Amino acid sequence: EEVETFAFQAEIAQLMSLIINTFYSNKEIFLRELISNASDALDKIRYESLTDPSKLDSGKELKIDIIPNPQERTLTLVDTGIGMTKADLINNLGTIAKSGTKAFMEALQAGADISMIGQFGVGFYSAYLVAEKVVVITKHNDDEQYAWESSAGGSFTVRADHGEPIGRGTKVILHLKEDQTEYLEERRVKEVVKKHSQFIGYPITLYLEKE
Ligand SMILES: Nc1nc2sc(CNC3CCN(C[C@@](O)(Cn4cncn4)c4ccc(F)cc4F)CC3)cc2n(-c2ccc3c(c2)N(c2ccccc2)CCO3)c1=O
Ligand SMILES: [Cl-]
Ligand SMILES: [Cl-]
Repeated sequence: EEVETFAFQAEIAQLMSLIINTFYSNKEIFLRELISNASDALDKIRYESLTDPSKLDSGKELKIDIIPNPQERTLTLVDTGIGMTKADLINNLGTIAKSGTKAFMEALQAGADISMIGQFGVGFYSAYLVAEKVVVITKHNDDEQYAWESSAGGSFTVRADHGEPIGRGTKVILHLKEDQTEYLEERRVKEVVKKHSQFIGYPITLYLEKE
């Protein structure tokens, strides 16, 4: 329905710019970071479901799917985790992300590298190592389905999403940069998952292209 546009916190915009502009070849770390976030979301619904089993009425299966689409030049990471509320998307996550962004930037000035971003809690933004645009479809039990989108440049949008219901969880859609299409290829995604995400406690299914 109505699209609302918001500015990132200045610190978050600055982090995104650093991610986009810094020469840094080891871009594959984005996948570990997004998988980690998906795992954390799954952990949360699992834990909440032990005191309120009805929280799984929106979907019992706790899983991560990684879906390449070469025709659309997208890599999608779908989880059936807890999902994000409207307040999470617009304000609350970025509020928390300020402190870790500051710590990370400081660590970079003192000699850390970009692969340490997850040690600071702000690994989502590493998506911009490979994506020109990120679309996030999300649904929490206590809210409606939303679509968040950002092509960086200091702004993001949020709108009620009337597309296909996802039930519960989050779908991170990476619109890949032209030179980052290796991350649509079978061997490559498998190699990266095996290297950095081997012990995640939820089934990770790596889909193949149909063509
Ligand atoms: N696949 C996912 N499923 C989920 S479902 C959910 C709610 N569930 C909560 C999530 C955070 N959990 C951890 C934590 O509270 C830890 N913490 C507390 N104090 C300091 N750190 C936290 C909060 C803010 C934050 F930036 C990182 C964090 F790790 C608590 C449960 C968040 C979430 N995320 C996620 C994780 C991360 C993020 C963002 C999103 N951000 C984002 C925002 C808008 C649009 C796109 C992405 C930006 C910052 O990063 C997923 O990708
Ligand atoms: Cl923000
Ligand atoms: Cl819930």
